[PDB]
Amino acid sequence: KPVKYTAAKLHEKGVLLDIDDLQTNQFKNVTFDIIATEDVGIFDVRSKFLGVEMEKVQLNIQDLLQMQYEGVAVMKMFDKVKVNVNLLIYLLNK
Repeated sequence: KPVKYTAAKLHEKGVLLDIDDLQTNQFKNVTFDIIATEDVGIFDVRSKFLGVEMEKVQLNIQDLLQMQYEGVAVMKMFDKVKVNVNLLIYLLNK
């Protein structure tokens, strides 16, 4: 089943840098569900707010590794959600 993380936990870990327009003390109210897809190497990440799904993104491990090799440290995984590439790779793969 999905693995779930709050934005607060990801922020503590360094995976998450910030969420635009959301006060930091409200990060507990955002959760990210990480789901393996049928294609091994593609991950389905869902962004929830107060349990409501707001956005969904598919991430390809080869693309993330390419970013890493090219020195891209951070990325907007969702329109308002900034994440660290290296730590995201580890989160998806640990």
